[PDB]
Amino acid sequence: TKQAPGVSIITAEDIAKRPPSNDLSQIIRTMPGVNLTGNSSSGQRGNNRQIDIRGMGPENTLILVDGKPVSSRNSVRYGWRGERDSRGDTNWVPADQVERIEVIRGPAAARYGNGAAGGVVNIITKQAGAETHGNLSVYSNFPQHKAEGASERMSFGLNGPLTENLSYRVYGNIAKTDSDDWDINAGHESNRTGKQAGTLPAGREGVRNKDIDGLLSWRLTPEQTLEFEAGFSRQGNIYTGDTQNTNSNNYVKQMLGHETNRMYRETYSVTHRGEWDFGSSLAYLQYEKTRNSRINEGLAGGTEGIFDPNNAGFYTATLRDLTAHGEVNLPLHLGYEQTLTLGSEWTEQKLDDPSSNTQNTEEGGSIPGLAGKNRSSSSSARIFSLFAEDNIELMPGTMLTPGLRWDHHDIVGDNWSPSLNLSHALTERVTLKAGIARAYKAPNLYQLNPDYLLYSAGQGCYGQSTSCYLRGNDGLKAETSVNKELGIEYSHDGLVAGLTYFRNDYKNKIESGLSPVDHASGGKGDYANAAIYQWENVPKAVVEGLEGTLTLPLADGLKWSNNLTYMLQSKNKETGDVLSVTPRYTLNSMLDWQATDDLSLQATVTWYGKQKPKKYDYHGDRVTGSANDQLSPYAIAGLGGTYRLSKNLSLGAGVDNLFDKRLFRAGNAQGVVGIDGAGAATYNEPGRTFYTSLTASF
Ligand SMILES: O=C(N[C@H]1COC(=O)[C@@H](NC(=O)c2cccc(O)c2O)COC(=O)[C@@H](NC(=O)c2cccc(O)c2O)COC1=O)c1cccc(O)c1O
Ligand SMILES: [Fe+3]
Repeated sequence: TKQAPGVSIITAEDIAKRPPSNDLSQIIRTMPGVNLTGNSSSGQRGNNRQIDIRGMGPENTLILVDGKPVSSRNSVRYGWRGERDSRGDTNWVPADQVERIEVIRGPAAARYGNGAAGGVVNIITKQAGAETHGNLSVYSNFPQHKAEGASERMSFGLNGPLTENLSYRVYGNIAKTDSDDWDINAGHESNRTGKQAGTLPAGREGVRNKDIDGLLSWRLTPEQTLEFEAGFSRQGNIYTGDTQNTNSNNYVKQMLGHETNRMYRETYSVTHRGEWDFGSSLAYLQYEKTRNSRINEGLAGGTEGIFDPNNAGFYTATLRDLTAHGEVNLPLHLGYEQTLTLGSEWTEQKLDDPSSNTQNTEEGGSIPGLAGKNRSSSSSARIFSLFAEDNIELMPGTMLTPGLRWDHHDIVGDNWSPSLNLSHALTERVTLKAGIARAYKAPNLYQLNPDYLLYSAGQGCYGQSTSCYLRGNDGLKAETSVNKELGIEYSHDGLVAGLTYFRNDYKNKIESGLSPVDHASGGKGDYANAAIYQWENVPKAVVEGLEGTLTLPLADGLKWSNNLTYMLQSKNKETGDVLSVTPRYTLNSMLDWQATDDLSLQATVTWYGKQKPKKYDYHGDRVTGSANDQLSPYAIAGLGGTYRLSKNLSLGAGVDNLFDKRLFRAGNAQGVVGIDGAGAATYNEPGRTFYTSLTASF
């Protein structure tokens, strides 16, 4: 099946029948347990939603490509409210060159370590065969409303041998998603008066992609395989007015329709793969270098995350990420039949950010231990990791899998992430799964850095209206989560029915602090001697919910599939406010008709449950008026087909959002001075959209 308890596979065939515009988040998000959310509840950068597993937020969703981490979003400033001006890390690999996507949720994911507390998404690429194969894929959509940005996508692939013991695979992608019109939210915006009269919450950012990958596989012996690959990708945006607080100035307007951020992502990887009688061996070296070039933004209050007109022009943040991994796999014949895996991991994150550490102390007064100008640009962390998995068969059908992961973070210290996963054949048709693990989150290099300094004159300060600083804190503990899950699945002759309960107990969630630790000295007028908050560890939080799947073969030619997410609870146990904003539930429903040998037809519906905003503003006080707005449940329906013209040529065509259900970003969730809040109404849902596709392959 494509759905076991805790796990989902998306195949190449699935990608082709529900083609994504551009980014894979579109299809990844239809798996059980998966939402498309921001990281916290501000609604800041709310059209920049990313993959969330079990409401643990997208910082706790680890993206791999062929088992190798993507860290590129770690190059974008992490803001006061736990959001980056980032589109996330699911748009580096082009849809049509993906063989399959693996989603691993909760206790089964903890064994991957740092940032898998929600889960792992592993995007797997198509590889060389015994012969040469290749493809040319093109997709083009056509929105009903011209405001909304159309998408165009062209990707090739080409793989095969060179010698009897040398293989290669290459691909390249060129794609563009046009931005929404600067004015798409006009007449839908929250009430904006005084200085902020005229301001707009923005529609979806556009992006231009250029992806090129080369791989050489070398199997110099029957038992021994050696892979070298390099990756070059480039995303440039099309700016449509997006700003942290939905405030505007003249620089912002100058940049409507222009590239204001570019990400270059370069990966080189060496991978050796061993298979001999004693068992299996795998080790890799990845060097990921990300250049995040964007227009300077301010770091104070309502100037946080708007283009700074006094310091016009681009800066470039640089992320050098180094990953090396070793594992072996030992069949053991013992008093119980089992398979043992032993592994080290080593990672280094260097971050050079020439912008984020430039907030100065002239207004709020100076901060003992923090230089007011020319602070370091530099951050780094090394994690060393050892782990073993023991995959024990107690009696045929049953598996017990205990694993220990230990990590040395060179700042935060030692972490112990133990795990245990049971699966039980009760019947040849019914399987019970239970799992309890403690997953791991190392603080990000922004949270961790005492040189990283934000300021507010009050409006953003917890439990007061006075000026305050927020400061990085190298004293922070790692976030840990005891991810529990209990689940049952019936499977027999493509009849699949399964339901999982999950509870993640969340300890030391890192977040802008609630109490001043200190007070600065000096500065100007009423703002002088500002309060100092740090990034704190929140003692306790909880997420809880249900994952369901049901697959019925109506007839031979015809398959009815459903995936269900239901979010029971999401609670910061300190403040009692929500962690994420998700829909209460999500049901994805596909009907797949194999109408002919050659013609396949697809109907889909997605139902989103109610969405409620945060109860408390940045002060910790209760929000009022349009800050309380909720989004009603709504559904999006679609038809598509694929008509195979030959072994060499297939055509696709369809319609997303048949009944043109549309939603509009009204702004951020809470009121500020002159900008009423928009509650849960923080993103744009696109309208009816026709799409066509063509795939030629040998
Ligand atoms: O969303 C926030 N602002 C809005 C709304 O804020 C306002 O409209 C005013 N604002 C306050 O009255 C305020 C009264 C008491 C305390 C304030 O902080 C006020 O801002 C004026 O500030 C501004 O116009 C700008 N602002 C600064 O230049 C600033 C410079 C340095 C330091 C600042 O604090 C600044 O605001 C932009 O502010 C905005 O657009 C916002 C969020 C998070 C934290 C904030 O502080 C925000 O203000
Ligand atoms: Fe302010």
